[PDB]
Amino acid sequence: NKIPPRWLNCPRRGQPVAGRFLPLKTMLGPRYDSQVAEENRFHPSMLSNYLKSVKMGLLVDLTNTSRFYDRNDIEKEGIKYIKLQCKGHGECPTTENTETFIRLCERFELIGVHCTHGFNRTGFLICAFLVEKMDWSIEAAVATFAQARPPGIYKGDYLKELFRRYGDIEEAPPPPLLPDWCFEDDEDE
Amino acid sequence: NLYFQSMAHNKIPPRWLNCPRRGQPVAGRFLPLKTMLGPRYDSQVAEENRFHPSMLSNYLKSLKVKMGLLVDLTNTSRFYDRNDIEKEGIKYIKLQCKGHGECPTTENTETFIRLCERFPELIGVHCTHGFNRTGFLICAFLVEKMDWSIEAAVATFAQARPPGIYKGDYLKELFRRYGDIEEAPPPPLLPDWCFEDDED
Amino acid sequence: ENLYFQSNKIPPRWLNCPRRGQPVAGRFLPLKTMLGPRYDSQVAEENRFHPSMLSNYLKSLKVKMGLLVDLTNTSRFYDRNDIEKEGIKYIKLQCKGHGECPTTENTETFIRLCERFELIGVHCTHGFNRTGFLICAFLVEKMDWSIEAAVATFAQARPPGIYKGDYLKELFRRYGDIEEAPPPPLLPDWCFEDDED
Amino acid sequence: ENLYFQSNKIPPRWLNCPRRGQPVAGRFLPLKTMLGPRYDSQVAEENRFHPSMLSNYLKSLKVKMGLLVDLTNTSRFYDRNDIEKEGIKYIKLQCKGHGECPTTENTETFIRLCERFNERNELIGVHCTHGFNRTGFLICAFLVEKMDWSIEAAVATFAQARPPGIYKGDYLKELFRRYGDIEEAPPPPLLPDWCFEDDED
Repeated sequence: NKIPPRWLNCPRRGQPVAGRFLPLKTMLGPRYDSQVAEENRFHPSMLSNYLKSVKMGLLVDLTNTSRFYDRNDIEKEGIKYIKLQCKGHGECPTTENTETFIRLCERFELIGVHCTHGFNRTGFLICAFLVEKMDWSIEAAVATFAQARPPGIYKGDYLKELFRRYGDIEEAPPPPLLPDWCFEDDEDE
Repeated sequence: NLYFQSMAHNKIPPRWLNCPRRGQPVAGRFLPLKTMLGPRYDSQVAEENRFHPSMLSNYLKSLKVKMGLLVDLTNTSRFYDRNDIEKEGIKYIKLQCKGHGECPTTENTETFIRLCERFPELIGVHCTHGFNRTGFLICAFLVEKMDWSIEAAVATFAQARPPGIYKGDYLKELFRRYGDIEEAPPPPLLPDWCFEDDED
Repeated sequence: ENLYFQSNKIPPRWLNCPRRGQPVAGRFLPLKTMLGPRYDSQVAEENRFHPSMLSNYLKSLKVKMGLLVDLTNTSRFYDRNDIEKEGIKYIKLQCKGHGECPTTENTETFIRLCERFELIGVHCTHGFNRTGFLICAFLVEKMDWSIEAAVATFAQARPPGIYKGDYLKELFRRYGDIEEAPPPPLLPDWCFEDDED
Repeated sequence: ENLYFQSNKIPPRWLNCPRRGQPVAGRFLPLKTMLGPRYDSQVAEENRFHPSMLSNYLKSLKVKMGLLVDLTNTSRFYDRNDIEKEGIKYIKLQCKGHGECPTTENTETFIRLCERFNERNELIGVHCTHGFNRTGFLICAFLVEKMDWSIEAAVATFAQARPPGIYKGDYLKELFRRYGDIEEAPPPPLLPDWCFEDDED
């Protein structure tokens, strides 16, 4: 019924990551048009235009709702749409979640990945794939995501966890400087 | 007063349902609380989670103590009818602080201190959840007006309203202003209701 | 001191070399050398990269380039004034030749220049190897990046990034452990030449 | 036309390119293009490879070259008469350009040319600019089509005689596609050190 906080000025998509993953924020369908100015719209139809301008074989939806946009409008472009709901309560995606994600992508064309804004859960799962499936260093993975989708993963505990699993936890980068659209404030209307 | 206008796109705030209603009176002077929500939101709030203005004034009558003033630090009038506070003889004042996640400014703090130093009667203070902006302003007052140490003020708020201020930048800023920035505590352990998650 | 206006051939492997990478860490813009209008009879319009193209992109992004560092050993490709007239400081930094990685002196010189500065442009002839190397040295030395992050960031911004294997090894030799150096990527398709053509 | 006597740079990646391979199967001698004395001001004495140098080696072996196949697209590098005056038949075979593998036409042409140097005759010399890719490709096609070698044996034999052999991956792939199984094609070897160029020189 109502649009997510920090979404309106959140950039729509990142660059393709290592020619395999396209990170993006959630699409919002026409049913939200009254709540979103023309210059701030991000309909599924927009995604398919950019792709048409490489084929995205799969879109992975990491959000916990199906109220943002109609999945059919992704599938009617021949894009397999899969939901992958991760552990909640602010937790890092689990060992199960990553195994599910990695096995999912293994069947592959670009792979689209989105959570609400396209940074934290999206970056985490992409970085896990790059390390586990492609033998990247976690340093290259995190940095590559940050370049493709600035500022990249910015949730400190997520960065910490990725280096605990795949590197030395002591080496995790500090949370990056945040862009103007990205801020935490419980009183912001 | 937005409380009496369309509720169509009026959802209750995130993390509010299981957020504790009120802390203990801090130094017998300030009562921190989360925002009240009026009867208009009852269709979205289970009976056991409700916190109407009437609930606060009922608690005050139990304490056998008058609240002289309620300082509302939120940026909206949609949550409850301010008159439900004012009709009880409590002065109601909105104090809108700097946004974009910033610490209350030197202006904000001066405004708060001058408002309160006019008020034995309690002063209520709430933001959305009653921890970060509420705690910051109460701590600044305890230090600037009552000559407390910032260590004492921060710990007192945390005892009265656990976990206290938990926003790390807000803790660091209070120690920058009023102590030694190196002695600032790290953010505290968070209770189950209190978590950050964009997908929840 | 400016051979652009006196009397050659365009550099080899340049025509289909990509013009520019994405801004690296919001600080550096790597590119291949520009070629001025004098070379237009040797370059089809869809392959031209005049200095004006760079400044048209800089106006497009609504971002100012403060400095352009030119790592080539000639002034014949474009008029440096074409850069300087846009308010962009121009400096040539000639690194050690004959295949050598840029020296510590070269990198120290590069870092000194950049400290003054807004994007910083960096080009060699093609904008991959010496360009990549110096950008990566800065990121590690001045911004305390890991070399892994630096090398990978440049590869994402300007794929495949540094593709000389010994440049990659040397950077790891200087800024990490030489054993952790990633292997050289495949030679880019735009490097391809038919030896009988 | 003979551009050797007209107007001018030496080919890139040539100075340190090895002059000649070992004879392949006692039948083919792969080499880089010769450069005539016209180019001596651009080539240090220690790097010179005049036609006369090829002749001196052939005498050193006490063996005759019946035929030299030139796969380059120019006559400017050396005077073909410097070959012919020695009793060696000279033939230009220009293959498809634009990075393409020698075609089915090219290979047929090469095979028919060479099968006369068993039939009416000795080594057959073969050169492109550097003597690895087109040179190797055609030699290997001949070995397979005419001498019934496996493509594995042909490609390995060429790599042994003229290391690292054919080093362009598409050429290797295409030979396995025609004459074996494409999935058995070896990956490209390392780019030879003599190919190294500093782009800022």
